[PDB]
Amino acid sequence: ALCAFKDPYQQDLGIGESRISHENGTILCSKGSTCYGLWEKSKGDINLVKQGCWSHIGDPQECHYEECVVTTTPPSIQNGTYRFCCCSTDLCNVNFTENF
Repeated sequence: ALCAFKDPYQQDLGIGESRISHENGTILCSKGSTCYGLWEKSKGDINLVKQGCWSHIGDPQECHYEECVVTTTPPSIQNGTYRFCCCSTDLCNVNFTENF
């Protein structure tokens, strides 16, 4: 999938650089690779932390949510500040939807 991309530490070594548009904020993951997004929230300031490629076909924990949904499961159920989701379709990780 094509995924939303954010990683402030990527530019140093250039990991995945040929697949990233820094201008448009995307990363082309392989076909069969899913996306993730991670946000942190406080009062109620929602900050985007990272976005990018998550799991690939055959990996131990495949993601089969089409949309980026946050459930009452870790990390949120341990610390209410994180919002993590993974999702399988193109650009699905642009934003998150709480499903509590």
